[PDB]
Amino acid sequence: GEYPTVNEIPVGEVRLYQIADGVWSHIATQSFDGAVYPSNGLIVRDGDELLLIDTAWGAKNTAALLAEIEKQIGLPVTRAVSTHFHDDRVGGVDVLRAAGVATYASPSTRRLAEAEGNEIPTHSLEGLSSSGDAVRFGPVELFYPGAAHSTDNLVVYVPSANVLYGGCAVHELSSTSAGNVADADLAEWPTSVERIQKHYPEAEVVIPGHGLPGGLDLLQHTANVVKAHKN
Ligand SMILES: C[C@H](c1ccc[nH]c1=O)c1cccc2c(-c3ccc(CS(C)(=O)=O)c(F)c3)c(C(=O)O)[nH]c12
Ligand SMILES: [Zn+2]
Ligand SMILES: [Zn+2]
Repeated sequence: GEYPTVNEIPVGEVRLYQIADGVWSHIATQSFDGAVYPSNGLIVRDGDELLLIDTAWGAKNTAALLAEIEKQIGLPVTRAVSTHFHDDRVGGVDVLRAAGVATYASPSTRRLAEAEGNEIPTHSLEGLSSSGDAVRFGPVELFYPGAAHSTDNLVVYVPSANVLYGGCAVHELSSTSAGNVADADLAEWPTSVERIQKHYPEAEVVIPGHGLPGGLDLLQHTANVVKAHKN
């Protein structure tokens, strides 16, 4: 019994998984174009409050996420950051905002969500527009590694726990293919992974946007699957 997998989660429920003291991932499943996929997000203790990273991919899933957090953890989710503009990151922002959660994303993510017709986080995160940029946000550091899975993708580091949340710029070890690359920059993705590797060499856990956490090997693995895809 370990990390919850796609066939173990019916669409509509949410699981929480303890990563480190004060750090959990959240896992839910959603259908898209006629197939079912898991996806991850993060929850980080922020004093006596919680910071949420990414929705649970859908309105119902995200309402279930809030209910699961309340049951299991019982501290208020005050703020959320979405790490890029796709529905597995922002779908559910309307639920969060109606629940009083202040929602944030980079201006790039906000513009791309608006243009695509996805739900739009409220507040812009400045200081992240150039590759290599980093800012603090509560108990995490936000890092813009460059264009990869999407042009706006952000990664999240929890310094107290050495947890690197790569989001969809990072793939799980069991992958051989590169996921949904419709909005990817395949020319820049390897360079962006190299920036992550250089910036977070002490990460002890690496969490992908979809699938199982592991160690630092997920970074080079991601560069390899991107190469396999390109060719
Ligand atoms: C919502 C989002 C999306 C919407 C619109 C444009 N673009 C998008 O991405 C989306 C919808 C449906 C599927 C995905 C996968 C994905 C697919 C396959 C695998 C297994 S694998 C690594 O073995 O290929 C995976 F891990 C993730 C990913 C990802 O790659 O982030 N995003 C997905
Ligand atoms: Zn995506
Ligand atoms: Zn994704």
